[PDB]
Amino acid sequence: QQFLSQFYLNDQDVYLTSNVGGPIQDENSLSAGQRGATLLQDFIFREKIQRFDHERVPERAVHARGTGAHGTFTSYGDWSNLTAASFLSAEGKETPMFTRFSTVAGSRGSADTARDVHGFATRFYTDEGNFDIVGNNIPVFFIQDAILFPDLIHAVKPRGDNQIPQAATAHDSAWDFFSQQPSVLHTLLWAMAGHGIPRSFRHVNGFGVHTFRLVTDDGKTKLVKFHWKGLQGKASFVWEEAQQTAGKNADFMRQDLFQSIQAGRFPEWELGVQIMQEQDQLKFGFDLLDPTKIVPEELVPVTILGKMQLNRNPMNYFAETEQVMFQPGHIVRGVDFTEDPLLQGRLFSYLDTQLNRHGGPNFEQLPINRPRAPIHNNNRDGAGQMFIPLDPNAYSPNTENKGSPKQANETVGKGFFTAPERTASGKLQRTLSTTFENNWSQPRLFWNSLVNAQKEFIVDAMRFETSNVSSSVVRDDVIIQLNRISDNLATRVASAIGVEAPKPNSSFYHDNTTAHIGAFGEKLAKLDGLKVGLLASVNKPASIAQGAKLQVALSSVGVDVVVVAERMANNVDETYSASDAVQFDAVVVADGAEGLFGADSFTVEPSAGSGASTLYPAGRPLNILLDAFRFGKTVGALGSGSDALESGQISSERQGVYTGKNAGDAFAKDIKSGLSTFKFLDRFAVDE
Amino acid sequence: QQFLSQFYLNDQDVYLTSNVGGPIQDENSLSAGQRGATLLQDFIFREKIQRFDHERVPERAVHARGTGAHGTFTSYGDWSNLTAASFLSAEGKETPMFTRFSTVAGSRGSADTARDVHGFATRFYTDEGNFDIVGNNIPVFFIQDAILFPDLIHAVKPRGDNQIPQAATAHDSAWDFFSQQPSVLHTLLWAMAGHGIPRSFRHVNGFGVHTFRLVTDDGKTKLVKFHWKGLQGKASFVWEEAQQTAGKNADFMRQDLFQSIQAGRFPEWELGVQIMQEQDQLKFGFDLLDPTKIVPEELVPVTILGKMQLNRNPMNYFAETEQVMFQPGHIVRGVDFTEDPLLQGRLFSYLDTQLNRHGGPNFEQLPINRPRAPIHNNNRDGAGQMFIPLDPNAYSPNTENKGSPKQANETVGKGFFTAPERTASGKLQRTLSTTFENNWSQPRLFWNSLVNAQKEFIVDAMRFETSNVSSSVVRDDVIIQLNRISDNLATRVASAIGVEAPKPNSSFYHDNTTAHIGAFGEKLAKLDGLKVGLLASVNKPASIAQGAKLQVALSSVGVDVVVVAERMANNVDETYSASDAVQFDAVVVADGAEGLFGADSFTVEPSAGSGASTLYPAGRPLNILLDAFRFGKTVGALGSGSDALESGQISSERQGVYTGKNAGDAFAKDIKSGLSTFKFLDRFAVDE
Amino acid sequence: LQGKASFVWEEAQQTAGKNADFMRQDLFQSIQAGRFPEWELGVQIMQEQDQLKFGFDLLDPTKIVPEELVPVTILGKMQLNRNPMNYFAETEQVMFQPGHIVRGVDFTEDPLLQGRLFSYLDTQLNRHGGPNFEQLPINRPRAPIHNNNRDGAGQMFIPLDPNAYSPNTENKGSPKQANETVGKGFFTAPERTASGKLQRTLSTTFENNWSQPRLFWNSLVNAQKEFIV
Ligand code: HDD
Ligand code: HDD
Ligand SMILES: *[C@@H]1O[C@H](CO[C@@H]2O[C@H](CO)[C@@H](O)[C@H](O)[C@H]2NC(C)=O)[C@@H](O)[C@H](O)[C@H]1NC(C)=O
Ligand SMILES: *[C@@H]1O[C@H](CO)[C@@H](O)[C@H](O)[C@H]1NC(C)=O
Ligand SMILES: *[C@@H]1O[C@H](CO)[C@@H](O)[C@H](O)[C@H]1NC(C)=O
Ligand SMILES: *[C@@H]1O[C@H](CO)[C@@H](O)[C@H](O)[C@H]1NC(C)=O
Ligand SMILES: *[C@@H]1O[C@H](CO)[C@@H](O)[C@H](O)[C@H]1NC(C)=O
Ligand SMILES: *[C@@H]1O[C@H](CO)[C@@H](O)[C@H](O)[C@H]1NC(C)=O
Ligand SMILES: *[C@@H]1O[C@H](CO)[C@@H](O)[C@H](O)[C@H]1NC(C)=O
Ligand SMILES: [Ca+2]
Ligand SMILES: [Ca+2]
Ligand SMILES: [Ca+2]
Ligand SMILES: [Ca+2]
Ligand SMILES: [Ca+2]
Ligand SMILES: [Ca+2]
Ligand SMILES: [Ca+2]
Ligand SMILES: [O]
Ligand SMILES: [O]
Repeated sequence: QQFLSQFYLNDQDVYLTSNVGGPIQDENSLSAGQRGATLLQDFIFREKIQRFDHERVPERAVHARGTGAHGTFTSYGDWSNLTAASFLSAEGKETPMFTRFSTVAGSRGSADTARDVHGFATRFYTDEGNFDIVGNNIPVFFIQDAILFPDLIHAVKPRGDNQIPQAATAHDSAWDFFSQQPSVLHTLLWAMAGHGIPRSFRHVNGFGVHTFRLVTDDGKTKLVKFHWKGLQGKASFVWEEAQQTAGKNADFMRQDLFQSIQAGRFPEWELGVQIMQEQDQLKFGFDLLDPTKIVPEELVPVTILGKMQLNRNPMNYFAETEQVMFQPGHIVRGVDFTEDPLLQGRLFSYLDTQLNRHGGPNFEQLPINRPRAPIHNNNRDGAGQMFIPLDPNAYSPNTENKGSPKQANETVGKGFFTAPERTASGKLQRTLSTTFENNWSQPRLFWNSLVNAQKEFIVDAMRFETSNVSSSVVRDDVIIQLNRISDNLATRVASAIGVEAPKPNSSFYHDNTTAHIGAFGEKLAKLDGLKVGLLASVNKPASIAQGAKLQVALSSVGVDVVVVAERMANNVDETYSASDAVQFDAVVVADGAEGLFGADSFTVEPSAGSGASTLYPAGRPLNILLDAFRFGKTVGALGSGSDALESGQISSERQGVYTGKNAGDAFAKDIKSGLSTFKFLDRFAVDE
Repeated sequence: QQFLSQFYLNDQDVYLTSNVGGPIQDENSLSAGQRGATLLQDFIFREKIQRFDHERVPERAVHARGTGAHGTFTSYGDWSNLTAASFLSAEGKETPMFTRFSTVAGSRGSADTARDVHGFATRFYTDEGNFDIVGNNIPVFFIQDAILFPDLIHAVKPRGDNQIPQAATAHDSAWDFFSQQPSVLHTLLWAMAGHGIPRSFRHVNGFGVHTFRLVTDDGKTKLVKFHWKGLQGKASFVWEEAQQTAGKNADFMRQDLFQSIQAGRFPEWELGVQIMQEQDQLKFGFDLLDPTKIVPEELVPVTILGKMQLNRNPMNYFAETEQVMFQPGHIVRGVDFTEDPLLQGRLFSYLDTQLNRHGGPNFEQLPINRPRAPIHNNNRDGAGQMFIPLDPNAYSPNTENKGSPKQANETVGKGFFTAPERTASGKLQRTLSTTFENNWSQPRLFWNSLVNAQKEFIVDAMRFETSNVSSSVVRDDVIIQLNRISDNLATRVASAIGVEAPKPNSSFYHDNTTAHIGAFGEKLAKLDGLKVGLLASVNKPASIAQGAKLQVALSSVGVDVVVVAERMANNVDETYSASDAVQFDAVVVADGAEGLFGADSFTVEPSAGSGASTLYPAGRPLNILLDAFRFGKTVGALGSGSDALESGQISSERQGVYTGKNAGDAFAKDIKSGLSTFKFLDRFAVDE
Repeated sequence: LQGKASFVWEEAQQTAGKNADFMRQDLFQSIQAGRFPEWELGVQIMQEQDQLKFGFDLLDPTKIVPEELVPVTILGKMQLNRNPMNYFAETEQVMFQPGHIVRGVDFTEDPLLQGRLFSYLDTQLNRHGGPNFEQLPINRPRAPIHNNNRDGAGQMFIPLDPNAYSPNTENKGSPKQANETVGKGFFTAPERTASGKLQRTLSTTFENNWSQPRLFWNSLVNAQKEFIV
């Protein structure tokens, strides 16, 4: 924090000043008499309002909705026989980082829990330059050439005439594009499985997507896939829960991250690479240059390089998070590109687009973008030039500055260099590689590898989405494409949307799998930051007292208990009015609160004699319990709190429903078991 | 449409071209061989991606989230004895209009149904210049001096460190500001009543807020308040239903307006003025220069001037709606300003801020900002200069261009003029007028004038919001200020939030009222665009058939029937999966569908033997009915469909619950009666 | 078609002091007087196989092709005949690009040309302050525009197609792809190839920096040699 603290403005106990250090007041405009017109000579007014009028900058063209944190990387080894990268040069070597997570399609201010691909962008402030791995939470992307990006994004984003719908693929154009461009199918399945609706940014993995090169000082290369393996564990929602979260808390995932860091529950990921040889580009049966293809870990294991920990929130979101400007072109000696046509064109885009955002060329001079390494070059001027170059002779080769700055390359000065054995051959052409043409086998691989419930979640997502596609031509074209993945998938979706069941096409059908590829099916590794909503009553103080007791039994695993009651009495954390099932990973009815959960509570007429509360909507306590159950959450009840389960027609005989005598260790153990499972999949119907 | 049509690009059945008219292809980057690197000389790639990279412009600093429509104004009179404004010069005189509706705090992707003040910005493209009345759906504003705008907005918008929470006042800073700056209280009560959460942009009124001057050709003035009196009727949600809508359809109100216009259901408002004398500024017990004060209609009635109808959607949202740049400084001869310090400073802000949005000075040259009147002046150059001035001598006074362009003033050329009897007097000063100091009497007026349910809505909003305020000091400060409005209001709110019940402070208490000031309590004037969701089943074809029958009996009042079923069969409009109570103004169970509404349906275990549907979440049909009921909506059932009411513990004896033998006229009449009432207020508990 | 004419240095200096606008004024006045200056467009036509045969590299922008080796074939004539109405709007804002290319012309691997292509698209963002510089009157084409590019500050058009992507069915597959065989599309000369290791190097074919300067020097009348000295 040494570096960024030089730019901090501390406004504790100080007098107000203009931006040029003149002390001022700023609460009344200068007027001609008490009730007079405002004077033009009021510079205090105009400077204040001019700053205000110009606060905004263009949102990012994609990934506009996102959230950042500072952290650190630790290398596990001296990787010099693999890469010349300085940040990987020794066991225990540490490098600062900044990471931003995001959705893709929605604008600023859109819901965190929209269904989408998620950005997972990681900057290493290395001692040999900034290195960015600008990744996502899904290892494959929709399209195979960067020139198609505007097509994909215009189709996914809102209609051009009326700008509907926000942050959603559930409209004709998106599905038109997906069916017209079947390369999209692999990412589409990932996003419509649990990966499109994660519980938090701490409960996803990251991926660089593209094949990159690692290169040693002597020019030897390997091809790699970059991975960020999360140490908390994958966790995802079901769609109806993600929708409800969008309505109750648009900031749900950004808030989770912020709070977890404030609580000292620092999320971690291991940096890994699947290490391959130059000769492996086509040998696996798909092209390593094709960003729609994964390398299954059965074919190439993930070699772990080191660990990222996120551990400090920004001081000012705009200055740090909004203004961070990631680029795949932020590359360092020891890494190089490949001819993946999607990567190739990204390189252009991310340098250009910062001109839009920053409004000029000196965006690398913003504190969050600056390197932690010296800058010496002949670049000059531009709007917003914050440095003062001492060299008046800004050219090479010079004698007037004694030949400095000096050229750095592979042999001197630790320069960047292109892997020296890379070659080009062939006619200059605008063509789609024939090696890129199997759009369906890997989608099928993914589909085969999912637990039954998560197959169902894909079907139900596609049914929801395509039922909102007005065009019969598009609906039919979607089914025809899905059928090339799996006749089962296609048939199951078709039945909701008025499309004839398709005949099988066996061209790409196969039964191979890859392990643990879905969002569902594994227990969490860490329970840190999960929440238990304890539904209590101010009329039974002992019910509220159970919060602290339960908390003592859950603190050692980083789980918080939130006491919910009718009003803010002592030791109450939230009111029923302010609460919703989507706030809580588990919901527990406290002993003595059961009287709030009557089955008639949704519809009883709130006459003056009725006893109906004005402190919350009719039925709210029972709505929270029922929504928690239906969404698949851990549900519990203490003592006579179990009567509330009976009112809700929830049997403790069901999986993920727990009762206990009191809030001690025995019950906490069972709630921990529930939270580790995270979602109880037997509450979802599956096609037969 | 003739004017804007000159800028249309029709892309039906044509070849792709670059932006300089060279035919192109745009689907494959140019590569060095089939699997080669992308070439720099690929200008097609770069022009496409550069346009993409630079698509975004800064969102509006406030009112970022909004929706536009074209329309027309028709004057009802020759108003020349009141104002010289040309658009008001004759009975029948038509002027084109563009109107944008918005929230205030949220960024451009935030939910339509956030609770907020709403913008209501109307441009008249008059034959003597663009005239903009940049208003809101609430007649009073939070603050009394424009210099305070960054304070108000920084407090309401997300926290500076983490940018939480989106589009919400339910956080410490906002309530800190409201309690520290009690001028805020009038608008706060309006926004926490129904006016904060309207059903649609068609179901609100508009207000200019400030007092303005109307001025005749001979310099005579009146003071006025501008009104837009809606002809559909006020209609608003309850908080829980606004939240649910945010989660299910972030575009709900934008969609409503687009659809209503495409249906020919054109919304209308009458422009009106409260006409006052110069000598009335301090006569009524408050200052007409104070924008936190209404003029009750009992004191000065609204004189109706003419009518706005909105009747055409944009062709391209970005080009038209996103780029429209309103300004109160877009004033015409016949109107003038007052010394309201809020208005005074607005004039500076809206000219300045377009520089940010447009990135240069020529924003009035965008098609949507152009006038429909001649432009002739000596302004020159600037980035993005779209015109070519023929006069090379761009100064006055000139002889080299024969004294042209010629000065226009009161007596020649129909120039703008400041009302000539306006004066200034007094010492130059930065002070708050003593006439502005009663922050509490008018909030009490507003409070007194509400039906009991809407008082409860204000209480319940403030309890929800302030329960989210962490600071005890802030909570107490809020209660102190509320208590100066009404001890009842303050006491009712305090009891939810752990603040001691305040003792009365009666300085500003009174019993006066003003009529029909809330959002609740009157029947709707028109039912256009309201929706009845008919919950049917594909397994009972006759249930689906009731849709068309009911539709026939409701078409004449502009109400649509939407048939909901399990899957998209013939005559089904939506699936259950895709549906929610919040989509429908009334919900009706079709005869034959009752089997879907079992009371065990939320929690039944969906095993192979259970017959649980995979086509929708467990309990969805009953959830839609129960939500509709709890939210206050018209609910009904046809035939045996009434069994579903029983399952949901909904009695037909309750108000706004209707049973019918069949889908004929009698039942249609009951549904129209329910829609007219709109919300059944007896379903909400009230304090005692 | 007027003829080469030049100053001596001391005369050019004196002109800078007396009339900074001397050449701009000459052009403006000549056009106002109806004395329209003309140039003939010509090409030295060579074969693909001629890149190195002349003893210097055709990709090297420091080398001329002497007209003794390859004559100038005259294609047509330019006449300049109308001054701007507003200098800022027309002259200051004109934004030239070598990337403004049409079917029937293509690039070569001259490393100076290659990078120019990037620069002239980028730099207009600085000048115009946004992406829609081709919409300025002086930059607009006299030919239809139909594409899926959208938005950006200063968007002067209103696209009617709400489905701005390919491939689409929602707009019936339009705008349609144009290439060598359909729609008169631009196309890269199809026999061009690449070969070799990716590298940052100076071609050895570019290394004679002095023979052509000497050719030029030898070809001057004595006075003009003196003027160089
Ligand atoms: C050629 C266009 C293009 C293509 C094909 C991609 N992107 Fe992209 N992306 C951009 C063009 C772009 C951009 C327009 O340049 C953005 C918007 C803001 C920015 O700085 O770059 C960006 C932002 C952006 C961000 C947000 C960084 C942040 O948090 O500020 C992430 C995580 C990604 N992208 C990730 C990817 C992934 C993993 C891709 C495929 C493997 C991908 N993008 C393809
Ligand atoms: C001195 C600052 C200031 C103050 C006190 C206000 N405004 Fe404002 N307003 C702006 C500064 C501003 C702005 C920053 O200039 C905006 C942002 C975008 C724009 O064009 O103007 C704007 C936008 C804006 C819009 C959106 C117009 C559109 O749809 O594009 C509306 C409807 C209003 N304002 C309405 C009001 C009302 C009724 C006010 C009080 C009576 C008010 N504003 C006070
Ligand atoms: C409005 O404009 C006219 C401008 O008329 C000029 O006035 C001066 C003094 O009479 C005279 O020297 C010019 O020749 C006049 N005519 C023109 C075309 O310039 C003023 O005369 C009015 O007084 C102005 N003021 C008002 C209140 O309209
Ligand atoms: C690199 O390889 C050589 C030969 O295998 C070996 O001696 C050395 O230990 C390796 N270096 C590192 C840092 O592991
Ligand atoms: C690298 O640069 C050095 C120093 O400028 C230069 O002399 C050397 O020849 C270069 N080597 C390579 C690999 O180009
Ligand atoms: C699995 O993949 C291998 C790898 O190509 C392939 O040869 C084999 O046929 C596949 N087996 C199944 C069950 O699809
Ligand atoms: C305006 O006023 C005069 C006098 O009252 C009268 O002659 C005339 O009717 C009025 N004109 C209009 C436009 O109403
Ligand atoms: C209330 O209204 C009455 C009108 O009968 C008026 O005389 C009085 O001044 C008003 N009082 C307040 C406090 O607003
Ligand atoms: C040119 O495009 C046409 C029409 O899209 C396409 O069908 C044809 O195959 C293309 N030919 C070439 C040369 O790529
Ligand atoms: Ca290719
Ligand atoms: Ca159990
Ligand atoms: Ca004042
Ligand atoms: Ca619900
Ligand atoms: Ca009834
Ligand atoms: Ca700019
Ligand atoms: Ca070279
Ligand atoms: O992206
Ligand atoms: O505003």
